[PDB]
Amino acid sequence: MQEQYRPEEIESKVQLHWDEKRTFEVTEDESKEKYYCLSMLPYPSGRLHMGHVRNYTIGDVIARYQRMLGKNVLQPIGWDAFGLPAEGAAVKNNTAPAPWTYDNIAYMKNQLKMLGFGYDWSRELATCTPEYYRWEQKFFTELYKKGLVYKKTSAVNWCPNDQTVLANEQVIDGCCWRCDTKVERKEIPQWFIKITAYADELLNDLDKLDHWPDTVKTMQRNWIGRSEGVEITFNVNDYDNTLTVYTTRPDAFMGCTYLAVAAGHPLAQKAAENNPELAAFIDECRNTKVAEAEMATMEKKGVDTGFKAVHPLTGEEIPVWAANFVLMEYGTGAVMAVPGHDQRDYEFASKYGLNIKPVILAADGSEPDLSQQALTEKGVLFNSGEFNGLDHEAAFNAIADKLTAMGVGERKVNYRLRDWGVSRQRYWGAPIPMVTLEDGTVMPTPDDQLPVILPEDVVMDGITSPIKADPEWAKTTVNGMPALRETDTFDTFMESSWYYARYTCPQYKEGMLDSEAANYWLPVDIYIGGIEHAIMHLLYFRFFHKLMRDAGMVNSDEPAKQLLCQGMVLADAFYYVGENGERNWVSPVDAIVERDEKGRIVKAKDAAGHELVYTGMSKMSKSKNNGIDPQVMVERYGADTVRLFMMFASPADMTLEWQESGVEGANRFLKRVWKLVYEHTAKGDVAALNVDALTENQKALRRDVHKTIAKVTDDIGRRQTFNTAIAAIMELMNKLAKAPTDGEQDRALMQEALLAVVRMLNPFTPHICFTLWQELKGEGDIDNAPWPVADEKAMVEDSTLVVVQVNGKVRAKITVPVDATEEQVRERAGQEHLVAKYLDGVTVRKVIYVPGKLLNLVVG
RNA sequence: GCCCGGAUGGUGGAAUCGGUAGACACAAGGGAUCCCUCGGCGCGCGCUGUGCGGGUUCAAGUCCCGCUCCGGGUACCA
Ligand SMILES: CC(C)C[C@H](N)C(=O)NS(=O)(=O)OC[C@H]1O[C@@H](n2cnc3c(N)ncnc32)[C@H](O)[C@@H]1O
Ligand SMILES: CC(C)C[C@H](N)C(=O)N[C@@H]1[C@H](O)[C@@H](CO)O[C@H]1n1cnc2c(N)ncnc21
Ligand SMILES: [Zn+2]
Repeated sequence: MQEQYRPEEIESKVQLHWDEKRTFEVTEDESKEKYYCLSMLPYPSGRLHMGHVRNYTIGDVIARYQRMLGKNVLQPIGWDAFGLPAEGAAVKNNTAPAPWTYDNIAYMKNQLKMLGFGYDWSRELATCTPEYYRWEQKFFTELYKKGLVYKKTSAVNWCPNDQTVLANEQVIDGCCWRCDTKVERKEIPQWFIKITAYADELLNDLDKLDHWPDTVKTMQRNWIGRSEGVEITFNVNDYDNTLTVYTTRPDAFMGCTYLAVAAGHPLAQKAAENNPELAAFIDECRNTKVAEAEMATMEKKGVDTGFKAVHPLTGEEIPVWAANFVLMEYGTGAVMAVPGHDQRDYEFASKYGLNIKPVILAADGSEPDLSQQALTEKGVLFNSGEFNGLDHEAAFNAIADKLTAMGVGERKVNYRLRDWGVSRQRYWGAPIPMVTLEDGTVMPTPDDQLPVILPEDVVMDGITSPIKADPEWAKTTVNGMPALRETDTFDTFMESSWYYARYTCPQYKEGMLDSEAANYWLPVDIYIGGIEHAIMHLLYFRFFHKLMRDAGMVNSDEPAKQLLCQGMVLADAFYYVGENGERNWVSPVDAIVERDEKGRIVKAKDAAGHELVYTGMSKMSKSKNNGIDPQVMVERYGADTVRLFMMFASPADMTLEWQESGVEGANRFLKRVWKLVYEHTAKGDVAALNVDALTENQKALRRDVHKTIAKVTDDIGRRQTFNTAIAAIMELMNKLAKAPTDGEQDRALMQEALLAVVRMLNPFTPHICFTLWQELKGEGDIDNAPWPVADEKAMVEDSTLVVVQVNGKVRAKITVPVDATEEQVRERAGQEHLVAKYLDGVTVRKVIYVPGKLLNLVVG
């Protein structure tokens, strides 16, 4: 051990020890108690960023902590390799997406090894390899034969000049990011998986997930959006078909003055042949991007179709209107608009001058004033024929039962949740195992012809996929006849839905899962990911677990016991307009900035000489080009210093605006720990610690040692507040510096403390603590060492602080015995001059007393 | 727009069940790697202070109602 702390010599040497000895390689050991510490696998974009390092340090801190308790901890790492950014990068850099991805896997693997995350590298997966995606292709064909898969048409962003399907990210300002030509909706046939079949199970089992956070669970409820209502069919005068609409408020059905309809609905298509104005409005609605954000933000417009739907109860002819705000996907592509008691319909009715009929009385029991706004609340009915006087309960059921008796309506459970559309029409993805025969019949790819291997070695023009462009690739022979297999590929969420299960048996050749191995590890004890994946991924992840359960693969109903959704790591994001309107995103490192007096950014110029558009703070990513590479800080300060800084700066769940300020405290702290152990070990081996033969300062120091162990254990294990745990050890270390190491009992006590501190820091800074553990003559490696347990008799308090208050303001503070009555606390508090100052010439009205904590005195 | 969260000294943050506001660090100034000072306004004291406006309470950063700004998701970014 040198006097100076030099990471570059220590860290890589300890990293080699873990690889050669295979410290974090684990098997299904029935003797040890199991623990699955899963962190969400990354997309190999190129470099790591401080978002990644936060996620994986949190996981590694938990994984090393649970090992030291004495459990067989599985912390796996893999690569969610398929994706869009590979194709964009491959075309620009003149490569194929496969070798580009494998380079980025190789680079980031070495960056993860540098950071020293104790992963099981024998279980390493890559989702782009056919050894992985063969099983999901086999799984997909089974789901089709169960009837959970079905084909239907779906809206897609389509640049008509290129003849290519764009993503939501690839559209910007309602325009194509490559070329100058506007995007439009194209209805295209695609494969869907019935996630709505498991909607009630996904909704109900949130109540059993008590160790998941209410933030994530509440978002998933609202996303699913279960809804009990009524379907109501209408007749339309000069129109051969009928219009069904969904509604949760059939009580207000008598106030339905019109019917709003979506743009692509066949009634609007039929009306637009004759009507020239509606033809212009439908073609305007083609420009509407496939996104709910842009749908609600844009102005609510509409056109009268010409048709008149007959209202079943009243018998009145009401106008059917085409409108943008009505979604095609939710409901049935049409609604019963009650503008009197719906703020969205009120504005539509007031704009285009439609009738606003009131049918619900206000809470006072009177006719509501609908001059400024609609009455959204529920109440008694009026001006509603036979249904007058009924409250919401009776009004709902009476009109439902009437419409059920008439045979023009029925009760139905609806979900906001749509089915999982898995068809993508890009190259870099697992191909869908479906075959179109020469017959015309569509059936699954046979088991002998699985997997449908995606050819890695290809050349991409950028417009069209090579497997689509080449006519030879699609050819096959099924059931003794020519056939064309599906050139569309899976959604990338498909691969990341079941990877957690595959980690348990990743080299299992004989099936999708080795259930003996899977049921040992599963379910997952802690799942560490970003808050971004609260809904989309986690809902698929849960859904896919339930499918594997229903195929007899896994025991549990839920995949993960505990969820730790960490907050995003934010960074500044800049860009400039290119010559062909191309958004070239510039990094914060390259941006030259002039700031505001408050703190905000005002001007922004890149190194070359372009006026940068400052978008704002946003999540670190390859897309916005705002990720900060840890490699620079790791080289300078060391992985331990970077790792400690990430955990110390902010609590896991809260978001973090990134800045390097604060690292120097983490660096200096680790030098102080190194220094104190150097000074301690230099004096030689210590005496055996006599517990009941210490001074009061030694007893108080030992109290703080075991109290820190109690706090650090609680803060990590129960709370996951790592910032408070690391701060608690800094307090103890600051106290241990001032402690005099003269006598043998002082050094005996300094041994116990330093053994505890090095073990408590180990999950955060494992490289430095591996070295310090050996230097203190600890048994074996620190990785396998037992986690320190706090002694109850050491933490005993004889006295306690009591804060004296006068009208809720602190005037004095006093030390009192723990078993002291309220009379003794008042008499003791009265002796303080600042307390006696505000009690002269006034009557004590009330005396509140929190036992051994606080004493307020209300004064008159 | 809708759903979910956040805002505390120059800066990141602490206060775990309504009960000492600013632990622990950074940056800054001053002294000799170590020590001192450090929310604001006028002292070994007094008032005030947790984005903004009301309310409940003996007591609110914490609970309630109404805003402002900022982030995440919004179904083809992963
Ligand atoms: C299961 C699967 C669908 C996961 C998917 N393959 C994936 O997300 N891959 S990844 O490379 O983008 O990220 C890996 C982990 O890191 C988190 N993360 C990402 N960006 C940030 C950020 N700016 N700040 C904080 N965390 C971030 C992210 O949530 C995830 O847990
Ligand atoms: C008195 C009000 C509530 C009547 C309103 N015109 C309506 O029927 N709203 C529908 C349902 O009450 C509710 C179901 O959650 O959402 C409305 N709705 C149904 N389908 C759609 C759709 N496709 N687009 C927009 N809103 C819709
Ligand atoms: Zn284009």
